[PDB]
Amino acid sequence: MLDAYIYAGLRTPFGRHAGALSTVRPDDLAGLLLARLAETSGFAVDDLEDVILGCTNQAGEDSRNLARNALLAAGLPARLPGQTVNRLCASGLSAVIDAARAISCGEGRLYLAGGAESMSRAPFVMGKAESAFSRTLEVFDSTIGARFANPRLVERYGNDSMPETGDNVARAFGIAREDADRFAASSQARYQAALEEGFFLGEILPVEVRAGRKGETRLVERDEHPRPQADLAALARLPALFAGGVVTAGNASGINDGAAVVLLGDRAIGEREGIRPLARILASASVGVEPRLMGIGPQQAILRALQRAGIDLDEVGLIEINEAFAPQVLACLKLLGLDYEDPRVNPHGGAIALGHPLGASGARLVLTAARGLQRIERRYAVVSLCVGLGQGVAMVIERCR
Amino acid sequence: MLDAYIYAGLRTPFGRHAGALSTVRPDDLAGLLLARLAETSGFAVDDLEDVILGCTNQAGEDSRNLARNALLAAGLPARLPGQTVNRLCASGLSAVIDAARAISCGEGRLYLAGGAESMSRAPFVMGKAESAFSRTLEVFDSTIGARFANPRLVERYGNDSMPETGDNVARAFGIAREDADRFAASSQARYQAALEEGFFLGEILPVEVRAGRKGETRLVERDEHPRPQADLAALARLPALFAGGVVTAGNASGINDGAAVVLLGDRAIGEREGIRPLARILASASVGVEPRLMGIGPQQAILRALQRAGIDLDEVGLIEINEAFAPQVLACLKLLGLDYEDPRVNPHGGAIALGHPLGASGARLVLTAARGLQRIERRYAVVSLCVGLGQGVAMVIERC
Amino acid sequence: MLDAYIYAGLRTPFGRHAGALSTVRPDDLAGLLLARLAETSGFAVDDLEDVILGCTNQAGEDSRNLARNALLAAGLPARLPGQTVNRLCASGLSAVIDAARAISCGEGRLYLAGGAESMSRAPFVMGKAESAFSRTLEVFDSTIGARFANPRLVERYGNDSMPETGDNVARAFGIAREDADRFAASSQARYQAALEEGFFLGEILPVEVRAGRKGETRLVERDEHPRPQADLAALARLPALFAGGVVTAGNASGINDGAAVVLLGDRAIGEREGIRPLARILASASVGVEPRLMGIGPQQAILRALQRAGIDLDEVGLIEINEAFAPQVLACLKLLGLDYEDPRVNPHGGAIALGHPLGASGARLVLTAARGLQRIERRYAVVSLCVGLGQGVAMVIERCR
Amino acid sequence: MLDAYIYAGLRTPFGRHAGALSTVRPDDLAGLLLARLAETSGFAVDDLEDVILGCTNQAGEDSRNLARNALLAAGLPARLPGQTVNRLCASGLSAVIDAARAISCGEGRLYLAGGAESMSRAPFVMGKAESAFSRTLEVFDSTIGARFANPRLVERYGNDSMPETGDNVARAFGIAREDADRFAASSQARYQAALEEGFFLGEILPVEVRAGRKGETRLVERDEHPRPQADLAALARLPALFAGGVVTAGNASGINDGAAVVLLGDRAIGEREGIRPLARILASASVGVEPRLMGIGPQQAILRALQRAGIDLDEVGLIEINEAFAPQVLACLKLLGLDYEDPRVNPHGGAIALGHPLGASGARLVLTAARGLQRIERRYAVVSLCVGLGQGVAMVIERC
Repeated sequence: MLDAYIYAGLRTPFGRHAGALSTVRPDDLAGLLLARLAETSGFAVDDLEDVILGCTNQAGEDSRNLARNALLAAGLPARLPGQTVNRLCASGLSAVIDAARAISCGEGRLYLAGGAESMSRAPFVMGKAESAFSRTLEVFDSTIGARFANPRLVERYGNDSMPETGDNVARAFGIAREDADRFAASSQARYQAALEEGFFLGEILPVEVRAGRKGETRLVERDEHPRPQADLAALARLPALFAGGVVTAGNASGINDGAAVVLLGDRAIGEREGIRPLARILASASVGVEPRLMGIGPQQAILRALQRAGIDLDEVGLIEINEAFAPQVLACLKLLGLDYEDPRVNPHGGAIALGHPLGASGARLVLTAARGLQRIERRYAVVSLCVGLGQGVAMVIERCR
Repeated sequence: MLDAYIYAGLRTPFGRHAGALSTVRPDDLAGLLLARLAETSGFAVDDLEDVILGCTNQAGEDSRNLARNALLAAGLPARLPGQTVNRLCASGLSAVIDAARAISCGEGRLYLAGGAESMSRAPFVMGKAESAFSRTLEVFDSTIGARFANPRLVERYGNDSMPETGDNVARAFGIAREDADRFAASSQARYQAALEEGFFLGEILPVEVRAGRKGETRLVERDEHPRPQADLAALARLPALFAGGVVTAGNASGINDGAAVVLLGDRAIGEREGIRPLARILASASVGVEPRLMGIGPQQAILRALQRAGIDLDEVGLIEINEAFAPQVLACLKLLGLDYEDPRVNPHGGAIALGHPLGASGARLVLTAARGLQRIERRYAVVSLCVGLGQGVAMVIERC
Repeated sequence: MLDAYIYAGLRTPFGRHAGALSTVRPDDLAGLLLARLAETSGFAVDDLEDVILGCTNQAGEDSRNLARNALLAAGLPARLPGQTVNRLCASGLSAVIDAARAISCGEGRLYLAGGAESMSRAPFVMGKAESAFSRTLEVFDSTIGARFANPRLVERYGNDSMPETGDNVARAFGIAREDADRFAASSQARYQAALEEGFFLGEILPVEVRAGRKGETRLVERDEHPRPQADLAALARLPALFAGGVVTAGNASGINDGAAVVLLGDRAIGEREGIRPLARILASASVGVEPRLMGIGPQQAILRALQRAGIDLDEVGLIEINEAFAPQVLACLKLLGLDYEDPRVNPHGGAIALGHPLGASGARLVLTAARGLQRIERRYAVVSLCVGLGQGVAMVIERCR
Repeated sequence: MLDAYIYAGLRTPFGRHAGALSTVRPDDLAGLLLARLAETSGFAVDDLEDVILGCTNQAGEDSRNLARNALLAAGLPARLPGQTVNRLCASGLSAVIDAARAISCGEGRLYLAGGAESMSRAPFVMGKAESAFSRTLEVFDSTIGARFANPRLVERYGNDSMPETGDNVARAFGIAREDADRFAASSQARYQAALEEGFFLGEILPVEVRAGRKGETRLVERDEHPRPQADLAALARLPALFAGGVVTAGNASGINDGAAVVLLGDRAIGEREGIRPLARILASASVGVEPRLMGIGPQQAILRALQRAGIDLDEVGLIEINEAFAPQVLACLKLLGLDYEDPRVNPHGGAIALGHPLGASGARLVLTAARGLQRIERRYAVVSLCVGLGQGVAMVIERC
């Protein structure tokens, strides 16, 4: 059993591509959360062992170890080391898992862990010449998609884009467009209800951005990706992304900017400081699957995590499965034997509404599950993301109070 | 106490910039090692839990999670996950530490962990437009050096390049140019001695590369960066890279291509299959320091790891401190109260001779310390690297 | 004596950098003028010999021979050849000069000639690798300035930017900041008066641009660079561009998009069609000067052109000297023995007001001088531009009617 | 009748892509020729009126008015102006035509005119962002081919590459693959014959280039693109670049580096200095054609220039039609009523052997026709090039 406790966390609002957070460097966006948690946790900054951040890109302002650039820029001590982790879409969850394992081994009492991604500010990348005056230029957008693909990998596994893998899972496990759109509508609706109830109040750190003009600042307080007008009716109208396909711009997540960080520690440091944790990390699991069906990653990761945690799915009160594509979430739910509309599933909305800043999303799921656990009868939550090139990562947590 | 065993490992030869491995994609470099260990460890490939690779770049062919792309391209099974780790210069050691912690927690019985870099094949990176028809273009070489530097970081901590941090450390801890150049001489001489004694034979997997003559292949068996001719007299003749400085092209490591991977597991999986481990991982420590003095990271890293392993520096038989710059190694040695010439230190040579493919180096120090330990009496080794922006990482291992 | 006649011409409005014309390809912007002149001149399109356009860039949408891409895209016949000319800032005048020389030799009866530049849409340029896996990248903005400079040229001649050459000429020929700003104010004022009198009516072809939204078009009717609020008082406040310098953002021209084309022919084709020309081209001259003093280029080009034309400066009723920097215009005027406020000089405004789309400006000066000649007593106009790296080009014309 | 004289001229050897001249900047290539002619013509450098250079690219070191940068860098005086001209493939011939017209008008007595290209050193070009954080990046090789193509042009005229226009012409005018390959064989054989007879001796200025061995220089004296081994049997064995097509890597010119410049003046400046001209320029003609069939541009260009020169094709002793693709030359020959094997046509070899540095080629045809005319009885030569996007340019010259 892992033995690490979630004491606190914060996230930025998630911005649209070229949106509300497009002017903020990914190291500054992570730095804001790291600075605010250091200042307000109750713990001594000198008890901090390490900062671990997920980031799927690392070509840009997020290069040369985002975690350490971010903690220095935010004014945390030079004595505090950091490390950046990449497991694509599961990066923010894998950083928390790595901190939880360190803690459970007795190597540090207190870690900051999460993820950050500026998909707006992701650079163009250009291959070096293989010979003098070479005429071949490979130029890629690092925002998203395959770049410099290995021909040996492509020959074994194909070149399906992430949306195409959603259509694959829809075909493989028999998920209809109607069910996908019904799930997409309920993600938007569940976000809107949670927002109205005040669910996000203590979860979001608003971000001051340049408002243009000169000297003018604006406060970003709110998630920018949600489309409350996207009801079933509007989603049913949208074209497929591909011919004979089920995935649309409406039942898929989007490209986004955002950061999310949690503070983890052993039980003893909280006992010594008189600070109560939100939740205990019990177990994690990582699995590989066929790249073309990457979206069913979570089914096997969830079963292995529950088995390591010694609990049954019926003891779980709250399920965060990242909503990359509505059809891959429904496919996971089907394979786990759950109804498409199970009320435990992303009960405050998911990525269809909130967006998917790759490195940050798994860390948002950790924080939102720990917070959501405080409002329900059952003790356990599972958090899970599918991963590009076919992986699943899952983590089980338990409410403390 | 960590509870992970090193069972096996292999590294490529380390190539010079645009050198013997410049044609090999970094995922393929890593993949060659993943495949050969999968095929020859004596463990079932199905017990492998995860592949953890250090990589400082991740902008190019090493992008989008090198670990997973490398294991798929090498033909390991699709069921096997992977993740990539970046702690700059300590990346390959941090990958092994994370796999060791995973194992120590009971989360999988068997991990492949190491690092890879193609500093040859690192791409150019170019900022997005911050406005329509912007005339601002920020273009950088991802090979090495600060790119898209943060203004708030530069204001608090400066913009010193890594060689300058070497001079800063030399100045701060009083390390003569002569002592630096002797250390650099010893590293070249120690590499050449170990090479002729056959020390590297089962450490290196040779790599088959195109020679370019419409079908012609060449086998790279040997580290390309060593300079046997570099004796104390030759090194004293070279100029400092910066005025008032003690750091030269000759007492500094280089820019390099290469990969290194180890197989770690729990005790029980070795016992069940009748395979003995080389060494046990006992402890690790990561510390931050002033970025300006990043070179002395190892000192506190080494002391914390020894205190966590419950041993004295006197019980150590083998010390692998990465040779980013001769003067930062000597400063770390002075800070720990060791002679500049202590024969436990980089006894088979170091990065001055072998080179520094950043992601791969820490994984190389794990492998070579685990191998080196088999040959000596004292049963403990320390492995440590300084890290750009001011970190030290150290690991303690015990011969089985 | 040259023997070529200006029958017609048109220009686009000149747009600011990322301004009113930033969405229009330079080949389309030239194509609009070439199409409108073909359709409205009175001449048969089949009598057209050739299209000659100035363009200082040719790396972008203006690459691979702008003139021929432009005439094809505008729907002129495949039978009509074209050629693109580059003499930096004098490119649009040099294209007219080359057409005038062809005509005067009897090689074609009718030419379209001018220039075009999209400084907005100018690409980034990146050097090929000199060796496999080379780490040196030379990346340049082709909008403006030195790119891939020759070290042998830089060692003989220095690396002074164009604004710095203005400060050089100000120092060399004793032009005060006060006189520069007085000239800049009167360029803005003379533009504003000409606009109010209707001077530009028959000179400008308005351009339909995408207005954003979707389906929305807007008509660009007016020059976008003029600053009528720039009076002496406002210009006196502005900082120098360089320390101890005289050139400012206000007494220098700017970066601009625009095209300008004239229709030239022999006298006989106009006699046969019953179409009267505006003016006769008499002579041109090209000179080189020291790169660092490039702005006095026009003094010697003007004297040689007047000498070839067999006229005296006192017979000239109209002088267009391109206003690259107010101090280089004043330096030319001083060297020619003219007052700074000579009323013949750019009497409808110059580039300080109108902007400087490099390839187009010399062709605007040809068209605006031919049109301006129709409103004055004296028969002759001289048109002249200074050129980057130290050249002067001048042309003398004579009113026909 | 034009009234300009060709007094002198020189060209570099033409290099292969990444070949013998790939280290020479195009301004330096042009500058070497400008300087040697300035120093050895026997004319005063002070009577030179202007330098006119053809260049199809102008994105790179050839940017910002190659003529002026080349003459300053070569040490010609700052008083000497220059301009660059682009009519794609006819650029170098169009530069000479424009200088000839200038002279014919009485605007200067003496011009340097030609062309230069470094297709080796042509840069990559990259579109500006059309919106903040745009994900659209258009990147092209300026070496050759359509870049930032206009949608309205593609809709009316298609997107056929130059080799495809060769196939289109072959198909349209019925040119066999066999005839194409024989022409390509004759060009290689005719180049090798002229080389061994010493025809190129005073045409080529050798170029000194770095060999790369810390100070080592090599003299390039010889055209690098010729393939003497390419006989009719070898050429018939190669595949078409496109299905149904007759165009191969062997009956098409290549991608190349090189420069060519001539000295033109009026009659009186020769008479005043006692220097005889090689030839008089009599006339030129530029025509447009369908872009799809750009290869047959020369036909009408040649007929209009002959009519302007007042001569019959029967009075011509020498015909330089640029060999972009064997089949477009043969189509032009059929359209003019000439045998495929007429010995007046590219008698010393053509672009199939010599290569096609686009800007330089037309300037090379002027120089080689002016030199070739000295050796033969008929006193007229025609020079012509087809042009991408559908143009033909031709010039008629007379031996003095």
